[PDB]
Amino acid sequence: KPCDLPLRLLVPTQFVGAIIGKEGATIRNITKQTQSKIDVHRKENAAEKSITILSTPEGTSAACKSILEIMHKEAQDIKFTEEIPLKILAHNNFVGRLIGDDGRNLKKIEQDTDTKITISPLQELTLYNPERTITVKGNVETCAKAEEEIMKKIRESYENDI
Repeated sequence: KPCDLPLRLLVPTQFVGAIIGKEGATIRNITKQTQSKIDVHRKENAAEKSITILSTPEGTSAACKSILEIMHKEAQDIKFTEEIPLKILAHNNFVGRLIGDDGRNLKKIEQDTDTKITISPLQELTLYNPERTITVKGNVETCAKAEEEIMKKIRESYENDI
């Protein structure tokens, strides 16, 4: 107690500049306000960079929601009309509670949030990337609530491992 698995996101490279901000001001502000460690890494491919967030369950969600706001706000200013999905990366070993019983908890979460949630096919991953991509289509507030309940279920697998 409490759980130590990070939230990993895949965000479009479009919106990374705004998430970091000028002089790294935006990202630092989010780490202060959420007490998180946020690190932005290139990803071998997709035109996306990964964002790793180590914090408490709640600060993680607070940080995720801020990133969703900034992404959506940035999407307005470059006239990006499409809905920007939230893509959570989750290690395959810890997705059993989401995909288990014909994806019951996945569809449960869909219904509770008004989101369309899709998980990348097992076959798509490599030995260099064991993380499944969980794509949540919705909107800022609905994607963030969806992140809370997805990461709850991912942490349930992790904390009931063996």
